[PDB]
Amino acid sequence: GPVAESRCYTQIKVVKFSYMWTINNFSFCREEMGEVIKSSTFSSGANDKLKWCLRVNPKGLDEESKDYLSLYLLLVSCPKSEVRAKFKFSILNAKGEETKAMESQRAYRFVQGKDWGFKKFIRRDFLLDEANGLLPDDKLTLFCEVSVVQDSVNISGQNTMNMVKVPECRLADELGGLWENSRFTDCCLCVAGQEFQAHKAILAARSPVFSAMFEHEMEESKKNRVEINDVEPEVFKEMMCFIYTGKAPNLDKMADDLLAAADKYALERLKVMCEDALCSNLSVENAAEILILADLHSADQLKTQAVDFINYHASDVLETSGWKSMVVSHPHLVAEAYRSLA
Amino acid sequence: PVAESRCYTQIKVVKFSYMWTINNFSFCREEMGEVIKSSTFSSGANDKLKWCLRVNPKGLDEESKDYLSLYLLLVSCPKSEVRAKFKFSILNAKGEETKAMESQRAYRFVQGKDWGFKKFIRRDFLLDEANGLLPDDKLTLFCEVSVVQDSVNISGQNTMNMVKVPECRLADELGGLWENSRFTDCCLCVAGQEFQAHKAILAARSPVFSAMFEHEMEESKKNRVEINDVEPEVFKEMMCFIYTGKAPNLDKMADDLLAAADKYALERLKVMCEDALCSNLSVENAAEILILADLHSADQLKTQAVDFINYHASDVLETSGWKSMVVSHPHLVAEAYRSLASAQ
Amino acid sequence: SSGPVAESRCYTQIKVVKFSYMWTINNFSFCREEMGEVIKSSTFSSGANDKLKWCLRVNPKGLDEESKDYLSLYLLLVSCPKSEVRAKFKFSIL
Amino acid sequence: VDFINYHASDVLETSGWKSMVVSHPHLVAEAYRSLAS
Repeated sequence: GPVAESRCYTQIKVVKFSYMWTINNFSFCREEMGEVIKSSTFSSGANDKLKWCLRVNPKGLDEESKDYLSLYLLLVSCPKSEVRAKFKFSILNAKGEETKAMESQRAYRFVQGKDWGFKKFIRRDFLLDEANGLLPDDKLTLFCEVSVVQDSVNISGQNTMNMVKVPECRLADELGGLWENSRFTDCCLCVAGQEFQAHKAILAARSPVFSAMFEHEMEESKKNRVEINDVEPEVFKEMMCFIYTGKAPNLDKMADDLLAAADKYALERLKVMCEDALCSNLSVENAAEILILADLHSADQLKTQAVDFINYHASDVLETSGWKSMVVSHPHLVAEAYRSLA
Repeated sequence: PVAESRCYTQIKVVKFSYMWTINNFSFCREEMGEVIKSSTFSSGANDKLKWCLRVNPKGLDEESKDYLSLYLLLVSCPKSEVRAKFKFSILNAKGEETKAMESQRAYRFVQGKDWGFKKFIRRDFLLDEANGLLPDDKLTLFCEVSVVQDSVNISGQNTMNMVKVPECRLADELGGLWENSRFTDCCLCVAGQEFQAHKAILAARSPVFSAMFEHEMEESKKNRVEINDVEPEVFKEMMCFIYTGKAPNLDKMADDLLAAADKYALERLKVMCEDALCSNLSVENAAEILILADLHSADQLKTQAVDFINYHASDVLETSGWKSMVVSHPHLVAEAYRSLASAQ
Repeated sequence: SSGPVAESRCYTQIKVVKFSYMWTINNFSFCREEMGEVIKSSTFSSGANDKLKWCLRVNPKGLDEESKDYLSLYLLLVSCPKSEVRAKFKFSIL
Repeated sequence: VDFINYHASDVLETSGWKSMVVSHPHLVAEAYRSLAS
């Protein structure tokens, strides 16, 4: 009989706030299918750093909602946690009365960026009728009543943890103190003539290839000077403030060469997040470039995801000149993708 | 009126475990529901969310008088819910799980809430020497948890693909300079014994050390310094915190590691040690913990110890520790009297 | 002169922060506080905001002669930042 | 002791209370016991 009970009486902590959104001249939106008009971010006040926003598509979506208005709640930001809220939508008529009130049957789970809403919230034709009084002076006033269930436990039998307020994992900030001040390094690198100073311990620790050049045949004769003459310095600076601080801010802007740098020195972890970054920038017009880069440098996750994307979207990739050039010059990449599609 | 998401959600499942042994189980002798709790264990990545395990040696009440109830209790979290799923098993002498017991669905946790299995196993059947579940009368239990986070596809074009980042092992790589010892630069010394360690990480992570290395030492004696104020069995833990960024063997030896940390201003280890002492508070030694927390300039520990003494002045007053703190350290007593006066 | 009802110009919308607190009186038959003597709880708070701090309060034998043989339970607001709360409450015995 | 229990708000600043803290601990402890309880 596998079961599990709590031994603590079920207690709940509900925070029930609301929000009133007014849209001026709603019938002037140019009302194109798939459009979105997001509200300004709102919060209860006791939110605990948690921001919502409604979202209206004045024309519906796909097929069944073409003559409907869809209203979705959206959790814009939250401190990396799941939120369990109970939302209600309604429209205030000219007489200040809730008319189209329909709630959410149970509490629905929200996480940052996830939007819960009701498709076909209201018939657009009925909404625009002037006999209903729903648009006084063509002004749509939406009303939302959120209810953030939290399911806390609060008992008198001691507070155990009480107030901890422990510091967050700031192990990057201290590491980031060895680089700008540069704090008396030991060995000198070189990126195509320019001069940079950097250590040996962290490099050897986080990149085995660095350890194999530095320990083998150089520590006796050429210990001070090595020339890394194959990468541009503008991305080497990002590479060795990733090796040091453990995060790369300016990665998604220039992720094309960070993959090359990471795979050259076999930093597998840096290779995988960079592959993730490239995979998120996939498009039909450049899926060939991402796949070729993922094949030349022996990537696997990016290769698999690019092959799957091209398999799904072979309808229009075939027309692009990049695909024809790679097909004419390097046949063997086409054969495994063809085999996968088989 | 059924809401729909119109988005793609990744069902992320973070999994971890913590093997745990209780010493001399057959002689614990805590009956009628008296709990025997463990020491808090984190979930590897994200140490701001600490778990724990709980046991009742004899199942309370008449219905479970013969079994051994088992429970998993969350201790701290950043005011949010977790959705763990847990499995309990016993490792025999060979280390193979025998009495596996499964949870059929993900359970929802919050700070202080404890889910687990009542009537987990019969103690008499487990005490049977034929089964061999007690080598050296030890009781080893393995707890396997699986936290479900359910992130939503990283907002971007298309929807997403699968397999996210594999939780980069930054901490261990930083640590990897100590056990293998990986060609250091300067030589320490702990009461004659020889240790090897770097300078960059020390200066980065401990301001008192940073002020030590540059002023008057880097010119003449840069290689060698002799440290004659701490014992090596805890020096190993400080110098597996500075490198690996976490202290496993913390709740056992938190008494002198606080003194060492406050001497060299290691704030983060100081606060975790303060949490460890605060969770080990008892009436028989609150005076000693308060004396250590004032001498070594702890703040949170003085506040929590004074509050604990305010609640439990019924029996703390009888303890010899209270007489010692009254005779030897008056101004802490005066500060406690102001804490009570502010509360009263 | 005159003075009818004052308008608000805004729609009426309210917040409700509903939490709970479970309080256990161990060995309640041995507490033995006589007539008119209180037993105050430990300070508790909501969680949304800790500005407001509450604490229950029992008189094991009811105060005043009307409540001679009754349990009198009260909710008390220990500390607030110089402002007036409008809380609702309900007690019950498990 | 009762007077100090009611009026511990301002006695703490006075030099006399500090004199008892440095010189007579057990009186401070007894006052604490009375205010507790």
